[PDB]
Amino acid sequence: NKTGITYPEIKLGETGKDIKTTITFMNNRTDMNLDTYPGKNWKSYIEDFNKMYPNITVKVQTDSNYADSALTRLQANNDSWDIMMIPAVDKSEFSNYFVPYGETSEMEKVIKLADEKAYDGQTYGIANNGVTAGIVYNKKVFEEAGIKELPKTPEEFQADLKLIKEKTKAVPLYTNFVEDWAMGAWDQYIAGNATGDPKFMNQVLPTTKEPFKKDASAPDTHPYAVYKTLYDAVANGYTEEDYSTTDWESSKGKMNNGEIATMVLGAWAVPQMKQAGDHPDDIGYMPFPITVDGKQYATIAGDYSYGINKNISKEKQEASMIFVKWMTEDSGFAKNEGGIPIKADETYETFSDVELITDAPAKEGQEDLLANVNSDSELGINNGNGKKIQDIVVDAANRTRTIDQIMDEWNQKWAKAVEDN
Ligand SMILES: OC[C@H]1O[C@@H](O[C@H]2[C@H](O)[C@H](O)[C@H](O[C@H]3[C@H](O)[C@H](O)[C@H](O)O[C@@H]3CO)O[C@@H]2CO)[C@@H](O)[C@@H](O)[C@@H]1O
Ligand SMILES: [Zn+2]
Ligand SMILES: [Zn+2]
Ligand SMILES: [Zn+2]
Ligand SMILES: [Zn+2]
Ligand SMILES: [Zn+2]
Ligand SMILES: [Zn+2]
Ligand SMILES: [Zn+2]
Ligand SMILES: [Zn+2]
Ligand SMILES: [Zn+2]
Repeated sequence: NKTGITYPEIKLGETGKDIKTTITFMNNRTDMNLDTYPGKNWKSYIEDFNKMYPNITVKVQTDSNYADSALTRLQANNDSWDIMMIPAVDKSEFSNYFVPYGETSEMEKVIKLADEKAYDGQTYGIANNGVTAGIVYNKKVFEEAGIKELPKTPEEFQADLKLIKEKTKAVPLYTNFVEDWAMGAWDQYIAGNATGDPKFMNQVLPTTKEPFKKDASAPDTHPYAVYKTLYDAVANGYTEEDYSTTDWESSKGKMNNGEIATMVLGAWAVPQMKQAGDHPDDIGYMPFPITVDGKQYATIAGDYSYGINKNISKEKQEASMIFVKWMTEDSGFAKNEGGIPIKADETYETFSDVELITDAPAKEGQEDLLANVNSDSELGINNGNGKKIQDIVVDAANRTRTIDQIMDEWNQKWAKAVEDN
């Protein structure tokens, strides 16, 4: 764990000014690890970081398959890395792997989302950026299609997709099927966004046996409504022609240039689309098309969080925590990359009527319930089991199963796991 120098105590520019080492920072931003990156690349951020700390050297390592490779590395339990973006590992294991930045109580004072990546009152991960759950869209394609107001319900959304399919040349909704994480992203919409309830994720979901079934009183809400949105898009012919060959890098330029109308991704994705071509002002961001009793909701959550390897020397832990502190407070990464800065001190107009909510903690003694039901059901809700979402695309496309049948398969597995825990 930490060496007696806590994240709130770091005097930026003062502390650790005497250290001379190299630290290794693993992250998912392969694009930023190139000199071609359209915006501010890693070299630049570290160029600026060294203006203030010339003798802390930072080796940036990036992997396209980040979730699996970071987890494998994490499980190897060595000192081959100093910082990584934290992969899909249960919070109860953070103590095994990561250095605590400090008591959550105190991190709250200095950072947003202090209890997102935390256990037993200590905060082990700091979000690199706060991201809102919405949809990236091409405004020009929408006009071309004669869409006037943005869709707020699943039926409105499919009607708009159909307009795009019939009156434009753009793929209405591009799944990015081959990217496991892009499919896993649909789970970022099923709790706050689909229910308006900040307690859904950590309380209602893991105490509900069959949460994926159609909500009978409000059938256009709740997780079913999200997953059906994907199913219907694929099955009605509103997605790419060949899901098996989607290409994520290509799709940026394609949406910039009007060849794609929508992609269901978090707000981090907007500037990446904007810089992919000459048509940045054509990219917008809209709320996900669910309305709950007259209001729309969008969950704010962390993008990848920084984690510090607990196996490294006291000296390397410190320089790591300093580079985090700097990235957080002085780099300006989070804006530049299209989200909410995490240092604790007005977004798209399309969201001005959206209630922004964040998941609340479980009740006392139930903090580990979701992770345990998730593990036993093997559904991996909001982990990066993109696999079950890939399953939706495949079966909607080959028409072998209805969404009701898919959701019932998940419920049976979830319901066993709920009773078991
Ligand atoms: O579900 C985990 C985590 O996902 C975050 O979003 C990530 C993606 O999961 C993915 O790693 C994505 O990587 C891109 C990168 O943005 C760039 O496009 C590069 O060219 O290609 C890689 C993929 O190879 O980056 C985003 C943003 O970090 C985000 O949704 C979190 O809230 C979530 O917990
Ligand atoms: Zn994999
Ligand atoms: Zn895959
Ligand atoms: Zn109901
Ligand atoms: Zn009401
Ligand atoms: Zn168990
Ligand atoms: Zn199947
Ligand atoms: Zn199955
Ligand atoms: Zn029971
Ligand atoms: Zn029980």
